Amino acid sequence: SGIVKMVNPTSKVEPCVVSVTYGNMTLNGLWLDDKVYCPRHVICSASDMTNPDYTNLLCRVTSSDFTVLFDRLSLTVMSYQMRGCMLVLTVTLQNSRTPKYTFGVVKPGETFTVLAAYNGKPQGAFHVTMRSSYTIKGSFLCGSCGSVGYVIMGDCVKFVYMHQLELSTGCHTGTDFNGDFYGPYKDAQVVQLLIQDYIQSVNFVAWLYAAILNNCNWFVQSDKCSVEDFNVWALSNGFSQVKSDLVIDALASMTGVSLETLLAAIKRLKNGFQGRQIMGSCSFEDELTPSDVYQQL
Amino acid sequence: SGIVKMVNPTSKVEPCVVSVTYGNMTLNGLWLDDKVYCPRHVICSASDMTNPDYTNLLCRVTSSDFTVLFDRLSLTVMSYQMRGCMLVLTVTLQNSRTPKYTFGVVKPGETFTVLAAYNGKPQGAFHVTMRSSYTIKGSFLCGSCGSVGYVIMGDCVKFVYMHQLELSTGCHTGTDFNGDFYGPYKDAQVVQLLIQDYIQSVNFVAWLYAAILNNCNWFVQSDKCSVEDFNVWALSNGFSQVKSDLVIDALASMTGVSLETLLAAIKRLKNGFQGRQIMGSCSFEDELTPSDVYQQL
Ligand SMILES: *C(=N)[C@H]1CN(c2ccc(C(F)(F)F)nc2)C(=O)N1c1cncc2ccccc12
Ligand SMILES: *C(=N)[C@H]1CN(c2ccc(C(F)(F)F)nc2)C(=O)N1c1cncc2ccccc12
Repeated sequence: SGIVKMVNPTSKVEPCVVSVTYGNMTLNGLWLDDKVYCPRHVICSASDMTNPDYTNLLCRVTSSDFTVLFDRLSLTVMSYQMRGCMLVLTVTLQNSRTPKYTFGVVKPGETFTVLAAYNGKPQGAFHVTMRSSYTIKGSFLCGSCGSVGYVIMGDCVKFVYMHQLELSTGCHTGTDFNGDFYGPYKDAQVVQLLIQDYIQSVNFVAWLYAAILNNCNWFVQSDKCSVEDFNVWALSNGFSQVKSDLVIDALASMTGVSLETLLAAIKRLKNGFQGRQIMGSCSFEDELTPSDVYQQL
Repeated sequence: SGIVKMVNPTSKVEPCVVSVTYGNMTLNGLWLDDKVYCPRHVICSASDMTNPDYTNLLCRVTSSDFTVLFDRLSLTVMSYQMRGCMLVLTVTLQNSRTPKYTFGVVKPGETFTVLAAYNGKPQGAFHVTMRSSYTIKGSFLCGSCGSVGYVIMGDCVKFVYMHQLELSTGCHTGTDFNGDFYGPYKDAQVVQLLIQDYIQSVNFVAWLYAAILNNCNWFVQSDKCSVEDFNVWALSNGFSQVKSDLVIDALASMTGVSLETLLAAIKRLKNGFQGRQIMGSCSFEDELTPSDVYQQL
């Protein structure tokens, strides 16, 4: 028993972290097969930052200007391409330790592991949840750009995130491996306000199902609220729309508690917990998906 | 900016996880050099559990009864010894991937990474804080015993924990690598109540220092409380004793805020936050050490 925010082990991703250097700027990259992915803002001088013309910048750049470094092993660039807001660098050496990988995209509420790295050296890992603001609440410093976010599907690493920007204090965003930014965010030094965020409803239902299986069920009552009626209320109460997951149905069977019983509980809890905790908390814990709690039950 | 509970990367510890099997019971072990460490309760039958006589049990056990399995590679036992509540099994094969390791012990408030494993296969990792109850709030299921907790010191893995028991819902404990249990806990199927826990004061001071550097300082006032006077108050208010750390002094210089200013704030916050959050929370966040927050600043 017990519920925590868990990360995937990091041994499949650690051998792919490289250092990428251009002029007086060093950030991180991902070395997969004969290619190195990294944020394109590595070619930005502190003068060309407010509205950078990346096509003009890539004219005065050659493969030789790029210094890719796996640990202390120098890698040689053959060519480079701009795929959205991401640079793809073809190297001469194949990454022998390339895992079985796929390039995916997370939706709000979904979770992944970030392998934080500085100077191509992994420092540690942390669990994040993509918010409805298309940002993550991470912990990143000066040289953290290019750190990747991933999810292990069986024996496959689904790479879903590349660290690019800090929009505000503790508010982070980046691109998918197609070079596309999550949300409307851009790689420019301008004021970037956040997209509207909500409490991730199905993730809070997951916390309640896990609480029931962790000997905590005070919130379960006679009351019942249909998915359709809860969705109408959620629009004006800071909650996201609920879509019944296959894992939600599995959790409902294990507890004998219908999803509709839990949606009614959420509405009551909106006006207060009244000093009662649910697994050590009086908050809307919405950072774990139904399948994140299922794996711990 | 941003503060999260981070784990150490897991690539140095993953190659040491083995499966340990005795009869109809399978748990996890740590394979370091030519030795395999695992909980001694692997030799307990469901009849001899309330008050097990382990010396009597080890008479009817031979090296051949032990089945150590790294992935699908079978390891052969030469001999076995009981070191406290831990079994040490000498194998014929050296672990070629043994990291630079040391055996240590955590004190309450200190943090480490747990690499959760089932059947000798690592499932994931999570950050824990040793509580004053000499337990951790982990997430473990049926076959999780033998999962290790560790801390990376430079290039060295300090192994500090071996999962042994679930005392209560979401309340976990185990031994150090000398086979000694944290707290007064025993490996017997009896009711085991928890040692008194407290709010880890220096860890909450660490959260406040990090909050100041994360543009949140509403709690800083004119008020000042000495270490000595705060320690007297803490005795009857659920807070642990404060010892000024070298990292606390470093954090005090970076902010210009003395430790004594923060101890006074803690006393005011004891009677309420009044709807004001400190980095998204209205609780005594005491799970990160001063040096855990220092690494993220
Ligand atoms: C990542 N290493 C740095 C650099 N960076 C950045 C963003 C935008 C631009 C440009 F040119 F406008 F497109 N250039 C550089 C950025 O935001 N960084 C970053 C990322 N995460 C966290 C932090 C914390 C502190 C300072 C910089 C951070
Ligand atoms: C760990 N794999 C299991 C087994 N276990 C256990 C504790 C004590 C004893 C004995 F004989 F009294 F000494 N035998 C077996 C135990 O507590 N386990 C455990 C550990 N963590 C979590 C869980 C969750 C569910 C069930 C068992 C758990």
